[PDB]
Amino acid sequence: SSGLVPRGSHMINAQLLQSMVDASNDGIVVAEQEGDDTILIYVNPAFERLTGYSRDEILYQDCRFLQGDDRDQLARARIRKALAEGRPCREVLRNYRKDGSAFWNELSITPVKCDADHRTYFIGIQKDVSRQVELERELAEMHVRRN
Amino acid sequence: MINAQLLQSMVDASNDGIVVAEQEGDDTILIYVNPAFERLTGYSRDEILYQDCRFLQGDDRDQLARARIRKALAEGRPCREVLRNYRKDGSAFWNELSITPVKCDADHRTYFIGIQKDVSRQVELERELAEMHV
Ligand SMILES: [Cl-]
Ligand SMILES: [Cl-]
Repeated sequence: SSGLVPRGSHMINAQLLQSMVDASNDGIVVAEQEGDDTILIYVNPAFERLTGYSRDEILYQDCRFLQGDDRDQLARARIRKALAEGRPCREVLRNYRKDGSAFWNELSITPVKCDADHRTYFIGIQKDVSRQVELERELAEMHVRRN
Repeated sequence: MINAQLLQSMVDASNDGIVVAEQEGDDTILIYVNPAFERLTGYSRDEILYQDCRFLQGDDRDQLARARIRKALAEGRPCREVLRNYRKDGSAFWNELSITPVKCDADHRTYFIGIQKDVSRQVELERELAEMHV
């Protein structure tokens, strides 16, 4: 049974948390709900590196800027629903970079209530799946080629 | 310019494992672990914390890579490696591990941030593909 001793170092501080977020390989954004729209108030470097948009053209603009795919229209809709209800959700989407090139990404959204200011914020995690998708497709082709 | 609770939630929601470690003598001691790291390795936070990084069983095929990591850590340098590791239950996973040094002169010591991304599916798909060409 777990009678484990509770552990965590109280040496950890907000400076180290910011470095974890800066070092994260996945993109990490924070968003707020202003009326009917979703506004990005924080983005980490990975988000820039994956999407090609800078922090400053993104910040405090509606997230509609990241161009979606029509094959994802249903998933897009599931996301807005969960956002309105403050429920979490996860979806794999084909999105478009600033230069219009496509990337596949798994997007996972967690709502969080802030203790200092009582308002509801949502945390996105943006995982590039492009390489997994591309490998799975090559394998599918080779199955047609070989077998 | 961002709340300290919100950063923690960012780290907690992460899919990748995120740890902090500090050098202690000959050891690199893990002082923080996020939930994804618990799930990736199969160990709970309280069984991981304050143990040397070698608690997580490695592969003999990685001995060279581990040596590079030791060197980078001793020198306070970042490094990145793909390793085969084994969970608490003994199942294997491939993971890309990226280490970022951070100096706190406040603490008079260098902290290390690992990012541990499970690459297992990428590795096995790549291996299947290698066969299909034979
Ligand atoms: Cl739409
Ligand atoms: Cl494509």
